[PDB]
Amino acid sequence: KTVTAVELLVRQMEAEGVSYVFGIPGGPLMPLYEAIFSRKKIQPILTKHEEGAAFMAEGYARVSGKLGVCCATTGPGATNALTGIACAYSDSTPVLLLTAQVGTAAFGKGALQESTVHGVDLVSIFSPITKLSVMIPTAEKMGEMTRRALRTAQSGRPGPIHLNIPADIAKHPVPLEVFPPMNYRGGKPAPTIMDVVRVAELIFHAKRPAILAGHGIECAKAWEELLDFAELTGIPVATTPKGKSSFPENHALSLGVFGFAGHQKATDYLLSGDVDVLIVIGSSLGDWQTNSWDPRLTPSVALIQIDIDPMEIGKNYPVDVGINADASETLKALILCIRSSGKGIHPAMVVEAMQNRLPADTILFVDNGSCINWGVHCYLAQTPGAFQIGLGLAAMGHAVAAAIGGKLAAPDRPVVALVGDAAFAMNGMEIHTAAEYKIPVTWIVLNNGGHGLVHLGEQHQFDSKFDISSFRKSIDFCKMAESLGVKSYRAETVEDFDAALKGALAMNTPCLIDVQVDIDVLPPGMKQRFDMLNKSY
Amino acid sequence: SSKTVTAVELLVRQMEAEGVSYVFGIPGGPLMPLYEAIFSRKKIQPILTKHEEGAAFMAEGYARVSGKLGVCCATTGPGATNALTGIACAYSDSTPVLLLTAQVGTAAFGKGALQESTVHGVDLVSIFSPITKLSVMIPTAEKMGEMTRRALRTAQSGRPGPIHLNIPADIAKHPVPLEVFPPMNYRGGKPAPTIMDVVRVAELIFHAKRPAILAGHGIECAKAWEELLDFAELTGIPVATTPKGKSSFPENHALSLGVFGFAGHQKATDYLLSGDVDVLIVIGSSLGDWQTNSWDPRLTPSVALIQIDIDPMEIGKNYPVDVGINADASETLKALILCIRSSGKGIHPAMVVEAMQNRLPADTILFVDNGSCINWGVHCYLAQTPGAFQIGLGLAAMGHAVAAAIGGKLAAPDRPVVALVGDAAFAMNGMEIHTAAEYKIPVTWIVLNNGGHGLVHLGEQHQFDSKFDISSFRKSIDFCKMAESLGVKSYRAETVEDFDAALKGALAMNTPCLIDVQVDIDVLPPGMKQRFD
Ligand SMILES: Nc1ncnc2c1ncn2[C@@H]1O[C@H](COP(=O)(O)OP(=O)(O)O)[C@@H](O)[C@H]1O
Ligand SMILES: Nc1ncnc2c1ncn2[C@@H]1O[C@H](COP(=O)(O)OP(=O)(O)O)[C@@H](O)[C@H]1O
Ligand SMILES: Cc1ncc(C[n+]2csc(CCOP(=O)(O)OP(=O)(O)O)c2C)c(N)n1
Ligand SMILES: Cc1ncc(C[n+]2csc(CCOP(=O)(O)OP(=O)(O)O)c2C)c(N)n1
Ligand SMILES: O=C(O)C(=O)Cc1ccc(O)cc1
Ligand SMILES: O=C(O)C(=O)Cc1ccc(O)cc1
Ligand SMILES: [Mg+2]
Ligand SMILES: [Mg+2]
Repeated sequence: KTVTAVELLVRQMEAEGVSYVFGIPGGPLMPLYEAIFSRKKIQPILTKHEEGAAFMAEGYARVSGKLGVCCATTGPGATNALTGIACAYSDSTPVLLLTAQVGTAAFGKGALQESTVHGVDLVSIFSPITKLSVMIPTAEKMGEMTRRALRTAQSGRPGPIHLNIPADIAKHPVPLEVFPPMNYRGGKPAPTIMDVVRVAELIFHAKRPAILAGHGIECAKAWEELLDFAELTGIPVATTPKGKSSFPENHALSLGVFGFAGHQKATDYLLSGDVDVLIVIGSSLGDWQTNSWDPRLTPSVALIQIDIDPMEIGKNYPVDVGINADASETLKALILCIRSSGKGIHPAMVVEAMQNRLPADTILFVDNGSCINWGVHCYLAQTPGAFQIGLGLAAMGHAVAAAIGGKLAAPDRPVVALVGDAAFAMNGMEIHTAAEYKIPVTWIVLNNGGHGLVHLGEQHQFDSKFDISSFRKSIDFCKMAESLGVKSYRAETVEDFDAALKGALAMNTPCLIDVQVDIDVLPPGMKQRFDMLNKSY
Repeated sequence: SSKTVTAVELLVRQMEAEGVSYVFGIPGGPLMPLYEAIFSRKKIQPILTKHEEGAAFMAEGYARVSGKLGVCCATTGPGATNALTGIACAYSDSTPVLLLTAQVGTAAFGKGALQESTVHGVDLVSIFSPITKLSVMIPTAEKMGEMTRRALRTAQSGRPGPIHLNIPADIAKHPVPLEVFPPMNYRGGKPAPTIMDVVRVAELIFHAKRPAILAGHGIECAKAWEELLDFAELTGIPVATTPKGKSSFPENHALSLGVFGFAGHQKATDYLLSGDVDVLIVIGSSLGDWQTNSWDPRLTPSVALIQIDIDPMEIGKNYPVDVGINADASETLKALILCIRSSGKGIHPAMVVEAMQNRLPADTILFVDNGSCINWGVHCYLAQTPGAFQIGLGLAAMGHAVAAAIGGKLAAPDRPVVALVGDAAFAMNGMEIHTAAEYKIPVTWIVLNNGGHGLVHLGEQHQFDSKFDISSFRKSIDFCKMAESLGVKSYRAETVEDFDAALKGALAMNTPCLIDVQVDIDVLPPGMKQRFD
């Protein structure tokens, strides 16, 4: 039994549990769509921009805990996706990007949108921000290369893949051989028994232990192991900003967010100098995770760092126990050992009204801009994985589009995106996509008529000497939503906002809420933060 | 002991000496010192766009219309990666565009800096290396001047192309000696043909029984329009253009064969593929797919193929040459003229284009996006004015013209600028019309609204027997309401009378305007039928 190479690719994605392929067609890509529509299993989602498709696949992957897939044509289709894939790379999200390539017979002749070394070399452009970027050389190799891509994306530190597919091989016949995922990728690494024993001993004798949980908790699906571990030991848990929702913030052991826009309670605990044993789980300990590598984060007695990526361990802080292992496998081992032992509207008011009306199981997507500060600082995240923020690359527009992918991954749950107006101008056209497929997402646009953080930067770092941040005329997002077939509310009082949010939650359609916001409002942690840029200059 | 300026102010001053007038982009923390220097100097004006891709497109459109360097800027990480498609288009169209990007401070390298853009994070220099002539990080403030001059010389020498300069945020404000140079001091002139090649070409022309010229986009790059015209008139040799080279030759001229290749004209096809052309002169064309009807062997002439190109790597690539001239097209045409003289010897889209032809002033610059608008514009619009037809066909990126048109208007503020674009392309970059509203840049967008991806829809019918639809929107976008949302006046046109009145209204306005034209998605555009094969 034979199938086209591209159908084999689609069938192998089927066995990984892939449900959607986000993208925009093109001539050389049409065999992929022909295969998808023939199989009636994976559903294609047409987006407005391939960057939006990459964002959506990234949002789908993070919420589903599965592989996200997007596709793009030769040349400018693929290059349009790059920012989204770079975000996936920075956030360790498994996203597979399928791109088309011209036929082999046209290499080096000036083919339309030629995407080889002789034209626009997509394989090379994507190499720095993917775990693997490769062109399928022959139809016979489609199988091996697809399994390689799927194994690479989801093994070790997860990350995106770029697979480039020449249009002439795509429909060549190949043996129909699909494998279950267990047969072509391996399991997760665990800690050694001696490392488990040594950590348990450090915990038993510690007089002021603490946990810093990062985004690796989501990557590892380690939420309930982390919660059980903390309750079993009494150890309080802080999270990184991106790590928000790894631990329930209404829990008695929750310190809140440590770092940028974080909570005084976490800062006091971890920088006091009193913590003797600090356990870092799944954080790369970059700038915003550490208040620019504050030396006071160093504990008194031992720093324990657990990471699946051995290159992150001991990078910025010397470690006393450095565990290279999956976070959930490490926490399980620790639990077992310890147990068997026996031993306009102010944005803060906006967030507050959201907290009072949003169901507990709401998945909140937050963009990049002042909404980082307001969401990270002012929103209480009780549900595991329910706070979705892209802080690895912090690309404007990420949350605007990724929330659509998130809703497709969790159709039973409310999905809300908190975004700025300039971010919405970058990728807000995608709400037309939500309208087209009736994907109920609510966008809350903090409409401050320009680039808030930039505006505040001009005031605090540049003496208000110039303005490259304020629009001379704010965008009317309700009219824009109307033009794209999405219901809208304008909110200028918190009462109007609450009525809009309550209408939007009930409606079963996409909806947009245009919130009037003062561009001069100083968001939490921003004041304390400008100095790093000043220090940099 | 001489006066010093910040490294970033040196960069601005050196750009001033190249005649740069605008910098298109979006600010970011690490990029702020560049904006401080620009506003300090009060000469180059910054243009805040909606998306960094829009900034790269506008720089490309500005460069192509001005004949000068276009400049855009983006912050670390995702600001820069958002510009990439526009820079890739400049690379494919041989357009000199300088992209300035920020980098984190060097003290943070390898530590997980915010939007870290090094080998340890998102490696901008590597990402951009394939689609720039030069991609480089300024290592030290002291190197700012040499690296900036190197970028400007690289962008505008040989075959023009884009440049990526990455600037660490700490370097940007370090003092450097105030050393600025005129462009002639750090880049050279253009290459000319040898006397022997000129004489051989003149001889081949004198003896040819059916000569022909195929003029490509290199004519615009070389600013060679008058020399081409005078050469054609002196010799009586008819001129076809490539699709992208459209407007390199006046199409109302008795010697014009029109466009050869994709969406081209039968008169050109008959003339060049008949088999009777004995001497073919190719000037500034890469002879890619659409330029040659997929490398049709019949294009080969009977007696001699003469190819003139500034890039030696293009000569003889797809067709064997008899005279391969590595030189600038303008210097080559001037030498040939001198030698020969001294010798002594909904609405149907065709009705939309027709109505445009009947109303656009003669000096209008027409930007055409990528989609079925390619076929309608290349085939049905008669371009009489040198360089007034702007289509990005090197990469043919959807949305290119939507944003590029704004750059073109800043480059030619006294001429009418009109963009012919599809609805899906406008969904991709149409937010930039807000930039035109903010800066009061009068461009007219003509959106061919057929409710989805027309070319893809036609490919489904003609190549996949209509087995699936991944092209038709369930609901059309309302571009009048969208334009209104962005503060741009708009018209909806369902009859050619509505369209004519709307175009007349847009032209008189002198503010930006959008015309939302109802178009049938089933219409087969010219030359598409002969394609899909
Ligand atoms: N399954 C896993 N188990 C443990 N650590 C992981 C796992 N998956 C990813 N990681 C690690 O988690 C870290 C996440 O870092 P990052 O995305 O910067 O988040 P944060 O902002 O919370 O530091 C990376 O060091 C990565 O190696
Ligand atoms: N000043 C110049 N003189 C001659 N040729 C040039 C000049 N500038 C660029 N070129 C050449 O013109 C060609 C343009 O090719 P391309 O952009 O593919 O347009 P077309 O679609 O008309 O072939 C390239 O071969 C390039 O080397
Ligand atoms: C693609 C991209 N370009 C630029 C930046 C730099 N940047 C960070 S915040 C900001 C302003 C965001 O404005 P808006 O979305 O309106 O948010 P606000 O700060 O006004 O709430 C910019 C440009 C970025 N993060 N991503
Ligand atoms: C960025 C990008 N993505 C995809 C393509 C492939 N492509 C070529 S034409 C086309 C459809 C264009 O639709 P629209 O702008 O509405 O024009 P129409 O064909 O309907 O007139 C697409 C997707 C492209 N050229 N550029
Ligand atoms: O954090 C960043 O890099 C931003 O993009 C926001 C910003 C912009 C300008 C400033 O002067 C300070 C901060
Ligand atoms: O020309 C291209 O490559 C396109 O992207 C438009 C297109 C899309 C699908 C087809 O089946 C044929 C043409
Ligand atoms: Mg804003
Ligand atoms: Mg269309």
